[PDB]
Amino acid sequence: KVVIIGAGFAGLVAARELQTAGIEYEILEAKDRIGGRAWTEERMGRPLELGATWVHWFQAHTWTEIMRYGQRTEITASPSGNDAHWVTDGKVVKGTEDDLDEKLTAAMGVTYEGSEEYFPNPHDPLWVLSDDFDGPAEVRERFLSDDQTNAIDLVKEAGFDQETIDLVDAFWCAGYIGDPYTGSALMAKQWGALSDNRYRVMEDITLKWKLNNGMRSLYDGIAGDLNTDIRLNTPVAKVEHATVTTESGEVIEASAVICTVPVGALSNIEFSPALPDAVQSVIDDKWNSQGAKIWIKIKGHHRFLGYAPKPAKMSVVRSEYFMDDDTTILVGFGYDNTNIDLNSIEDAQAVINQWRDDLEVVDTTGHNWVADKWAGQAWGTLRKGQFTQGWSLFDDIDLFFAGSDYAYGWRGVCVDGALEKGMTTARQVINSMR
Ligand SMILES: Cc1cc2nc3c(=O)[nH]c(=O)nc-3n(C[C@H](O)[C@H](O)[C@H](O)COP(=O)(O)OP(=O)(O)OC[C@H]3O[C@@H](n4cnc5c(N)ncnc54)[C@H](O)[C@@H]3O)c2cc1C
Ligand SMILES: NCCc1ccc(O)cc1
Repeated sequence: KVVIIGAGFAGLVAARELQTAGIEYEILEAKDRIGGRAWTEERMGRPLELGATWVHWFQAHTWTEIMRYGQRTEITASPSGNDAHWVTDGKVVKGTEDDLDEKLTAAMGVTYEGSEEYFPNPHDPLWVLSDDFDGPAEVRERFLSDDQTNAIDLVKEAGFDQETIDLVDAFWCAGYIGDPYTGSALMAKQWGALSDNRYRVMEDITLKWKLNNGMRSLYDGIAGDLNTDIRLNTPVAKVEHATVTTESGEVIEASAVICTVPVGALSNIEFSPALPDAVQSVIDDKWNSQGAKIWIKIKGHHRFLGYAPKPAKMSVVRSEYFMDDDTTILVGFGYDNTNIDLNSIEDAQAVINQWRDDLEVVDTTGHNWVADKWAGQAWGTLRKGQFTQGWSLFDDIDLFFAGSDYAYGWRGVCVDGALEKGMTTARQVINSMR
């Protein structure tokens, strides 16, 4: 009688884990679909990922599901060797993708400066603050200071030129899914630590390999294993911790509640008792994910890569599919969901016009996760101070919080973190039950 709130990857894998242990469960999902912020949907002639897209075999939890559900060889690399463009002091620079990669690689070396001392085990991100920490007190001081520094200032303080600063600004507008200047640099350093402290591996893990059959092949796979029907169109309005009340007034009694609703949507639920003050502050300030993901279709087959810094409508845009009607579908990430209408052709044209006054856009699409009352955010990213006093505070309770945003590893940004934390939270419930 464990109630799981939400049928995203975290709730689905938690349900399967409870099923293995013979523990009764039920998933309540607000929407008329499963998958959450992973959503494979036919748009503009093709199945497109409106949320989660890229995977890698160095992501333990994602890769095990890829193997489980038959997708081992069903991955394809995104287009590479694109003609690259980047905006720096208001002007467009042209170059090779290798040119751009080399600049980012140099900047990442400084950005990841401090990961080998903080993250010898990159899956123990708070080791420096633990009582097992046996390093110099100065490392702890630097760790805490880095939570209050954004990733771009690290590159500025190292003396890189404005062209590199503008590239890194663009890069982290996309990576921090919002305003990178409010972000915690420790997020970037942990990404380095999980990627052998090498830019190319980090890009290999986060932005290279796509699922031919979509994230839906994984989340429908997990759902297909479940012996208990998921209750769609059943939003939870109250959690007593247990008792769950739906929006319709149904009261469902529970032994435990696994809540996978993300921070951007937690204010839809009334908790009794109230959540700890430190958790409420995070919800009030949420996380670093105010941006948006667009899919743009242009005439012709063009191998294109574009970078632009804040406040551009989109900061990273890249060719992804070359369609059979002589069009190209490009993906884009931007820092501010309110400065772009993902479904307006003129706004998508304005994006492409950041770099090339040609390349007319014939179609565009996307889902604005931040304006979605059941998400309220894109992928979770960290504001200043939220590495050490943010994601880890949802472990207290009494009611359990699970989701990518609380993972120890590829937190927020990857399905790997949802599969990690959904599974380990189910183990917390399993361990408590006898
Ligand atoms: C634009 C974008 C691109 C991404 N790209 C990638 C990528 O390339 N690779 C990658 O690995 N990851 C990617 N991700 C991250 C990945 O999507 C997430 O890490 C993961 O899907 C989050 O899963 P979750 O189960 O923690 O949360 P969610 O998927 O948010 O699941 C929570 C569920 O709870 C439901 N819910 C909300 N409120 C209620 C309520 N009151 N009652 C009941 N149900 C409720 C929601 O509808 C949802 O189904 C991306 C995310 C975004 C936003
Ligand atoms: N949804 C996360 C996708 C992503 C990962 C890394 C990066 O630098 C930009 C985007």
